[PDB]
Amino acid sequence: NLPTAQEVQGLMARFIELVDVGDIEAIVQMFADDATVEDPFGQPPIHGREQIAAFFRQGLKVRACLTGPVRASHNGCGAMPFRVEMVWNGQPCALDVIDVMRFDEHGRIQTMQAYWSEVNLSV
Amino acid sequence: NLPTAQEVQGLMARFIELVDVGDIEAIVQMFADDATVEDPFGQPPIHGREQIAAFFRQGLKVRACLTGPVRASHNGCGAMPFRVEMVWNGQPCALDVIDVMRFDEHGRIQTMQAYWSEVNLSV
Repeated sequence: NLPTAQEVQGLMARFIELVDVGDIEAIVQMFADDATVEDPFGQPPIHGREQIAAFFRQGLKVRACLTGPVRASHNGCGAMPFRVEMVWNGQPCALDVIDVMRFDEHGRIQTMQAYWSEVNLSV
Repeated sequence: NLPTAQEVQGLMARFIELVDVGDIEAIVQMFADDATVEDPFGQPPIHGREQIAAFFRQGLKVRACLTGPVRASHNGCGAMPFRVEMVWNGQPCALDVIDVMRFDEHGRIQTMQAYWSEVNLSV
């Protein structure tokens, strides 16, 4: 059902766990079939599991960690701060991101928005 | 004008500075005249400077600090993690919050949403 504030915290922490190990099929499954993703926010969205799997395969030697608590509301929404560590062309970098997610009545991510730009990059 | 990613970081850091010292008139002025505020997200919004000043006077022995970098996009949007330390009825508490703000073409906060619930409270 529409996750409770407590459930949202758990689902969102799980999300970073999956991105960290790189289990693309498990990540993809966390999304609704017609979910949209806006990463980075400001860019046109990607819609549906096909495009989202492609999106995550493309991006995912990467590690991600929650750098603060997941902030959850009572209406199926949550926001969380985290860092991603990569190695861009031999050169290793870090990106500080904040994800805002809206879940559906099935506990699946209906919409996801990532806030970041080059100002949060450290390469 | 529509702030650049760099300007958004600066405006948002400024916001926490103002909340920390408790300068209500300066905070109020950071908002557009007809801005809406949703704090906590999930609650009906408050609209316009009058209601927002009332809102901030009501809430503001409080200290606030950025607990991570401000994530900014190129379309006048930003999100930031921070903590507020109060003392609720003699008993001192802390709230971890994430604010998402949209600015207008004047560099003023057009809309503000705060993500938090009792799961982020530590009293």
